[PDB]
Amino acid sequence: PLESQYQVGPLLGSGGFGSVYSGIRVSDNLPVAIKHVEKDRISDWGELPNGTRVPMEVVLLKKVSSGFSGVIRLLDWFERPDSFVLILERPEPVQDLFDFITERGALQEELARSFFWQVLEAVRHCHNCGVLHRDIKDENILIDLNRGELKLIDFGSGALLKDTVYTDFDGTRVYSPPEWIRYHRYHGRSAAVWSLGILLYDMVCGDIPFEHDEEIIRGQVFFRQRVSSECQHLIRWCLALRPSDRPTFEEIQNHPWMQDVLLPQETAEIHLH
Ligand SMILES: O=C(Nc1c[nH]c2ncc(-c3ccccc3F)cc12)c1cnn2ccc(NC[C@H]3CCNC[C@@H]3F)nc12
Repeated sequence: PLESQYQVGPLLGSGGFGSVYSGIRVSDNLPVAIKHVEKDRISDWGELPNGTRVPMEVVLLKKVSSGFSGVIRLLDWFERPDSFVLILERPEPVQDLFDFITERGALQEELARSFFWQVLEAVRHCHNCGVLHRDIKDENILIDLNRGELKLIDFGSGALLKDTVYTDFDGTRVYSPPEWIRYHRYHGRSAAVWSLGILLYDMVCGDIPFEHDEEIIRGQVFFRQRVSSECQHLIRWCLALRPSDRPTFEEIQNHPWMQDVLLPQETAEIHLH
C-alpha cells in the first residue's frame, strides 16, 4: 500500500470536498478513481462494523457497494495521517450527466426516460441499503458511454436513511426542497423525489427550473423547451410544494411517461454510439 498497489494518473476533478485522480490497479490493470479527503474537512463521521472511526461517506459507500452497477462501487480504502483515500470504480469511456447535457442540449424524451429510470433504480437501491444520497444531480451521475449505464457518485453529503426529520443539509441548494428553504426540515424520501423532479426537468429542458430561494418556494414550473404533457405532469408532481403531495418511487415508475423504457444497451446503440 498504497502507491505500490495503484499507479496514479491525472487529476480528474477537485473541490473542498476532495481531490480525485484517475488510477490503474497494478495487477489488473483495472481502471479506478482515487479520491483523497482531508480529515479536517470531514463533517460527519460513522462507525465501521469492526468498530472504527471513519468518514460517513465510507460507511454509506460500503452499505451500497454490493454489485448492483447503478452506483460506483468502493473497492478499497485507506487511512493516512491527515486523510482518507478511497479507491472507486472507473468506467471508461465515461462522461458525467452535466457535461453530457451541456454538449447535447436538452435530451430527447426517450433518452431522458432511459436515464431517469436508471437513476430511480439506483436511488431505490440506496434506500434499500439504508442509505440516503442527499445530493442527486447531473454532476453526480456518470454515464458508461459504451454500455449506456448510469452510475451514482459522491455520497459525501449523504446520511443513513431514517423515517424522522432531517434538520441538516449540505447538498446542492438549487436541488433542495421548499420545506428545507422555509423550515430547515425535510424527510428523506420526499426530499429525494423533489431533487429527482429537478433532475428530470434539467434533462428535458437543458437547465434547472429554479435559481433563487423564492422561485423554489413559489414552486411554479415554467418550461423553456418543448416537453410532452405526460413528462410535464410527472415533473410537476415531483415538484409538488407539499412533501406529502409528491409521488412515491412506485408511483413515479408507474407513471404513463415512464412506460416502455429502453434497456441500457439499446440506449447506448440508439443515442450514444
Ligand atoms: O466517486 C467519485 N468519482 C468517481 C468515481 N469513479 C469515477 N470515474 C470517472 C470520473 C470522471 C468524472 C469526470 C471526468 C472524467 C472522469 F474520469 C469520476 C469518478 C466521487 C465521489 N465524490 N466525488 C466528488 C468529486 C468528484 N469529482 C469528479 C467530478 C469531475 C467533474 N464532473 C463531476 C465529477 F463528479 N468525484 C467524486
